[PDB]
Amino acid sequence: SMQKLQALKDTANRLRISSIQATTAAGSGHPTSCCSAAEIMAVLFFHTMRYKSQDPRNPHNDRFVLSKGHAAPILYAVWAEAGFLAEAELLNLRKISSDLDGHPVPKQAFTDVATGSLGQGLGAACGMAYTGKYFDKASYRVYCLLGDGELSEGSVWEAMAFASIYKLDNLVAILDINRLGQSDPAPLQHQMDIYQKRCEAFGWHAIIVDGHSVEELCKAFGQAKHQPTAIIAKTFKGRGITGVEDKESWHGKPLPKNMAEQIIQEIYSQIQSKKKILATPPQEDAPSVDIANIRMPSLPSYKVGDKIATRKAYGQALAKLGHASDRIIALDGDTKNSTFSEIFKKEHPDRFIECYIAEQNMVSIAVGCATRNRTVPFCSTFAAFFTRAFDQIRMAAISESNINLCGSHCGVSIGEDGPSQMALEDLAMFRSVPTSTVFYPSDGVATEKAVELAANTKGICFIRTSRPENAIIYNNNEDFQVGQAKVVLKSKDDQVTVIGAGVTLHEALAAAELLKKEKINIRVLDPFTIKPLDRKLILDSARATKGRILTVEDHYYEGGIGEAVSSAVVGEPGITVTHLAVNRVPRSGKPAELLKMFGIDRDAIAQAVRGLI
Amino acid sequence: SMQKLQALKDTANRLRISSIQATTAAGSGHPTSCCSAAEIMAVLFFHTMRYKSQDPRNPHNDRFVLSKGHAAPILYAVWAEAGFLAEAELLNLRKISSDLDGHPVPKQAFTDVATGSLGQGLGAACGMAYTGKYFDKASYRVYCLLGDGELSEGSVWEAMAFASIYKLDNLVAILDINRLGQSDPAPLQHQMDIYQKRCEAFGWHAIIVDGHSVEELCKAFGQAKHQPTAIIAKTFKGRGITGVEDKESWHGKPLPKNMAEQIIQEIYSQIQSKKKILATPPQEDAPSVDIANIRMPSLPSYKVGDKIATRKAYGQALAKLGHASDRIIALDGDTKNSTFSEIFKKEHPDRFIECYIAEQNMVSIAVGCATRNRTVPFCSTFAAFFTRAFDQIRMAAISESNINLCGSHCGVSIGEDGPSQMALEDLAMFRSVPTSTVFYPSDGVATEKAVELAANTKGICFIRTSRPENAIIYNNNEDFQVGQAKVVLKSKDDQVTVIGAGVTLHEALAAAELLKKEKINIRVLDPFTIKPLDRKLILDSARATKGRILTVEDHYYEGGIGEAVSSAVVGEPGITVTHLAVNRVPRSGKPAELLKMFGIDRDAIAQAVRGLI
Ligand SMILES: Cc1ncc(C[n+]2csc(CCOP(=O)(O)OP(=O)(O)O)c2C)c(N)n1
Ligand SMILES: Cc1ncc(C[n+]2csc(CCOP(=O)(O)OP(=O)(O)O)c2C)c(N)n1
Ligand SMILES: [Ca+2]
Ligand SMILES: [Ca+2]
Repeated sequence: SMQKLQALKDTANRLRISSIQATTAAGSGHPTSCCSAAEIMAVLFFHTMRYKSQDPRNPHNDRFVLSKGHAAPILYAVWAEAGFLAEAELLNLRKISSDLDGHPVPKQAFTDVATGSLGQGLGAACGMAYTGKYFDKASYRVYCLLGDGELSEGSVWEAMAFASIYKLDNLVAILDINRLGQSDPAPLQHQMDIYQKRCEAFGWHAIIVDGHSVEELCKAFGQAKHQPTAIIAKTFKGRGITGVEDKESWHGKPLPKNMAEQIIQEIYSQIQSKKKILATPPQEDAPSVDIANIRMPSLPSYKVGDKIATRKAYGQALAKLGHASDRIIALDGDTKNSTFSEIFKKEHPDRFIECYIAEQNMVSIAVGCATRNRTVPFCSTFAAFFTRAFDQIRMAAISESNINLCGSHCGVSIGEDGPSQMALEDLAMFRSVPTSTVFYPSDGVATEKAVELAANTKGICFIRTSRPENAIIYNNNEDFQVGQAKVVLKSKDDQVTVIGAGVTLHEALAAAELLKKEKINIRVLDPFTIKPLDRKLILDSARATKGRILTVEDHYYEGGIGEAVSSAVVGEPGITVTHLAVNRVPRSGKPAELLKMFGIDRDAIAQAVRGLI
Repeated sequence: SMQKLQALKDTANRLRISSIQATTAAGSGHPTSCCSAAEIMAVLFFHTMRYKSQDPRNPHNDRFVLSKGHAAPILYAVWAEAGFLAEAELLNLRKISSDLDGHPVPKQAFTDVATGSLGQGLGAACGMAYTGKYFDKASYRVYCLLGDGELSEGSVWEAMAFASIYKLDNLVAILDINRLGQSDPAPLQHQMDIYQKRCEAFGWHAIIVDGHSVEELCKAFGQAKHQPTAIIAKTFKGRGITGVEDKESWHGKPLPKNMAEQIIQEIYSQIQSKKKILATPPQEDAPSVDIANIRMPSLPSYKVGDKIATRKAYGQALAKLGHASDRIIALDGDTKNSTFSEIFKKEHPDRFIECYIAEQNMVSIAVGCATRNRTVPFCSTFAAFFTRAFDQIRMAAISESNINLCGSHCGVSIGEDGPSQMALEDLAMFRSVPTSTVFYPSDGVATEKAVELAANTKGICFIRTSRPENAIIYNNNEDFQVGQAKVVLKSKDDQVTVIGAGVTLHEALAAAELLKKEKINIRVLDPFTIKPLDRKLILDSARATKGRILTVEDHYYEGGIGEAVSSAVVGEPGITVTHLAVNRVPRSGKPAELLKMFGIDRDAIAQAVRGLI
C-alpha cells in the first residue's frame, strides 16, 4: 500500500529516464511531453488498467489510446516495463530498422490506431468504448491521454459530446494540462477551473488532480463512474528535468548527451527500489466474433429497366447485408434520410450509430469500432462532407483500418442545392488515400455488389453514390470484382471508347442512341472501380476503337476518372485520350440543366465524339 | 415604440410568407428552417443592424453571416424587404436563370462567404470581427446565425474559443434552437440551460431568449457587450405553419401548392400593416485600403550554393513582404517555430494571428479577413494538417476567396517524425480545388518569388514548403511567373527529361552528376507551379530528349505531379512518361533513408534513367 504507492513513483521515474535515453539516442523526439505524463502513465499501466501484458491485442484488455502521439517514447517505455518489449530496443526509437516509430502505428501490437495528427484519439476511443458497452457488452474500459494544446481541435469536442450522448461510462479521458503547447502556452494555461467548466458543460464528470501525485491519480481513477470521466491533470512540461521543467522553447527538443547523463543521474537517485510492478489481467467476457467472408443472403432482385437512385440502392443493400452478419454496423451524420442509411436503422436499430453533424468524429468512431476486428462499419453522408474528415481518413490509412465510407450526392447531378452540396473532388481525395478501393457504381445492381465486396476488402473503401434515378442495366446474376470494368455497349464498328460512371454512364448510353441516328457507333465502358482501374479492358477496348478514348465524369478535371485513365495509358502506341469534366465551381439548376451547362450530358458526349471523327 | 414592435412582427410574417412562396415555386428548399428564424431575421435587419440597403458590400456596414445557409430564402427575403432585391425575383429561387441559388454565394452582393457546409460561418464571422476590431478599428459589428444541429460541428467550438481569446465584443452569434436537425431531433433539443453552460464555459456572454418574441430579441441585442455575445433562441421549426410546426419529417420539404395557399392566408391574416421598415445606415469610420499589387521591397538576396530549407525561406520572405504593406497578415496553428512564420511574428507582431491547434478555424479566419479585400492573409501549418481543413478550403473556392496557404514538412523527406506528419496527398487535394494555384518552390529564391506572386494572384494559392536545407540554385535576378517552369540543366545530347520539385529536383541534379560519369546527360526541369503546369516547356523539353519524360515526386502516385504531367501530354506522338513516387504509407527514418526506401532519391532516378536508355 505504501510499498505500491512508492513503486508507482519509482515506475514513473523509470519511465522518464527511458523517454530521455531513447530521444537522446535518436537525436530527436519529445522528452518534455513524455515527462509531464510519467505518473499518469505509471498509474494507468501499473495500477488502474486491466490487461494481458504478453497479448496486447487481446479482446478482453482495457484499451489505451495515446491521443498525444508525440509522447510515443513513454508508451514504448511502459510496454518495456510490462515485459512485452526488450529494454534495449527502446534506444532504437525512430530508426529505419526499428518498429518504434516517432508516433505510434499498428505494426506495433500494443497500438490500435495511429495518432500523430492531434485531436483524433478521443474519437477512436469513443468507438472502442461504444463497441465495449453496446456491441460486445464486455467489462473492458477505454483510457485516452490528451495534451492541453490538443484540446483546441474541434474534433475533440465532437468526441466529448458523443460520449455523453451515448453514456460511455466505460471511457476515461486524461487531460495532460502541462500549460504549454508547441510554440507557446496553451490558451487556458493552468486555469484548471475553466477546463473543468468546459468538460462538465459537455456532460463529463470532471476531476481536477495534481498530475504528479500518484495518490491523487489513484483516487481519481478509483471514483465511481456514472458517465464519461475527465481527469484534468495539472502537470509541468518536462517535469523532473532540472533547468527545463515549465520552460518555453523545449517542445520536441531532445536532451544533448552530456546534459542527459546529469539529468538521468538525478532522476535515478530518486528511485527507492528496482522491483517492477506486474500488470493485472482482465476478466475475459468479450464474445467471440467470427471473421469469415460476409455474403449477401441472396442475389440482387432488381428488374432491368426499373429506375432507382444508387443512393437508395446503397441503403437497401446495406440493410440486406445486415441480415447476413451481426458484425455490420452503420453510422451516419444526420443525413440518413438523404443517404438512405435510415433503411438500415429501421431494420437493425441496435447497430445504427447516429453521429449527428460531426463528420470528423463519425470517421473516428468507425475506425475505433473496427479495431481488433470487432465490427465492419459503413459510414455515410454526402460525399462532399467527407472532405470535412479528410485528415481522419488519411490517419485511418496510416492506422491500416478497414472501414467503409459511402458518400452520396456526388456531382452537379444533385441539381438545386448548388455547389456546397456537390461532391466534385471526392475521387481526387479518395484516390490519394494509400490503401483505398474506390467503387463508382452505375446501377442498383452494381451498388449492391459494391457494398458486398467492400465489406470483404481490406483497407479503406469508398462507394460514390448518386441522387438521380437511373435505369437498372445489369442482370442480377452479373459478376462484379474489384478492378474489373464492364463493356455495356459494343459493336464491330465502334469509333470511340467512351468511359463514364454513374450519371455520365447513362448520358453516354443516351449519347450512343443519338449517335446511332447518324450511323456512328461507340463502345461504352463502366469502370466499376476507379481505383484500381481495369487497364487491360480499357486498352483492349481502345484498340478496337482506332485507339480513341473519351472519358466523361461528374467531377473536376484533377484527380478524377480522366486523369486515372490518362496516366494508365500514356505512351501506349496509337492511344489518344480526351476528357469531359466540370471546369469550375457550379451553381443551382435542374440536374439535366447542370449536366448540359458543365459539358457532361449526352449532347456534349455526342458532340465530343463527332469531333474525334 | 409599440408601432415599431408591431411592424417587426409584421415583417417577421412577411418573411415566412415569402420563404414559403419561393420554396413552393421552386419545388425544393427548406421553408421550416426559414420559419424558425423569422423574428430573428426581422429584428436583425430592421432594428439592430446598421448597413446601407443599396450597397451591401459597403465597408462600413455591419456584417451578417448566415451560417445555416439552407435558410437562404429568408436571407433573400430580407434583402427584398430592404429594397435591394426586386420582390418578384424571389419566386425564381433555385432556377438556372437566377442568382438566388440554393445556398448563398458571393455572386450575390449581399453575401461575402458561401455557406452550405454547416459549421463554418462562425469562423468566417470571427475573421471579419477580428479585422473590424484590430485592423480597420471600425464601429461595425458582425452577426452570425447558426442552427442547433449545426452546433455539433467541432469547427463551431474552435470559433467560440477563438472569439473569447481575442475579445471579439463586436461579434454576436444567434443560435436558432429549434429542437430539430435534418433527420431527427438535435442532441440537446430544448435544454436551453446546457447551451448556456457550454457557451459560458467557452467565454461567451449567453442570453437565453424566446426566439419568437421580438421584444425579448430587441432587449438581448441592446444589452452591454464586454465579450462575444451568444443569443440562444428557443424556437420551433416551421413556426407559424399550422400542422407542421415542431414536427419531425419536414426538413427540406417545401409545402405543396394548395396547402401553401391556406397557410399563407393564415399568416397574412396576422399582419396589421403593409408599411415596410427602413434600414438604418452605419457610421462611416472604416479606413481606406489600397488595392495595389504588393511588391517585395527588394530583390532576393540569397547566394547561389548556400543552403536553406524552403520552409525557412518562406518565413523570411513573408516577413520581408510584411514590410512592403500593412495589408499582409500571417496566421499559424501553433507550428510557427516549425513553419518559420515566427519570423513574421517577431517583425510585425500586431499582424500575426495565433490560431492554436485548430486548422479548420484558421482557414475560416483567413477567409473572413480577406472578405471585402480588407487584408491579404497567409496561413501556415504543416501541409499534412491542411487535410484537416479541406472542407473549409473547398468552401473558400465556392466563396471565391483570395487566401494564401503555406504547407511545410512535405513528403517523406521530413524523416523521423513518420507518416502522420508527412504530406503525401496535398498536391492532389489542392489540385482538386477549382480556383487554386499550386506553387512548389525548389529553393530559397523560388520561395520568395512564390510568396510575392501568391499575394497578387486571385484565388487560393498553396505554397508547398520542405524541411531539408537544399542548395540555392537560382540567382536573385531570376524572373518567375505563374505557369512558367525552368530548365535547370540541359545540353545538346540530353537523353531524358526528368521533372522534379523540392527535394526531388535536388535529387535529380545529383543523379545528373552520377550519370555524367557514364556519359549520360539528362534535362532537368523544375515546374515551379504544379497548377497550372507549363505544358509547352515540358513538351519542348521532351522533344529534345527523344520524347522521354521521367517524373519524380515526394507525394503519392495519385493526383501528384506525375499524373498532372501524364494528363497534359497523353496522346502526343513523341511522348513517353514514367513515374517515380511514393507507393504506400511511410515510416520513420533519416530523410536520405526514406528517399531511398521509397525510390525517389538520386540512385533510383539514375537507375530509372538507365532503364529508359
Ligand atoms: C492536427 C495537428 N496539428 C498540428 C500538429 C503539430 N504539433 C505536434 S505536437 C504539437 C503541440 C501539442 O501540444 P500539447 O497538446 O499541449 O501536447 P504536449 O506536448 O504539451 O503534451 C503540435 C502543434 C499535429 N501533430 N497535429
Ligand atoms: C457539414 C454538413 N453536414 C451535413 C449537411 C446536411 N444538412 C443540411 S441542413 C442539415 C440539418 C441542419 O439542422 P440545424 O442546424 O438544426 O438547422 P435548421 O434547418 O433546423 O434550422 C443537414 C444535416 C450540411 N449542409 N453540412
Ligand atoms: Ca501541453
Ligand atoms: Ca435546428
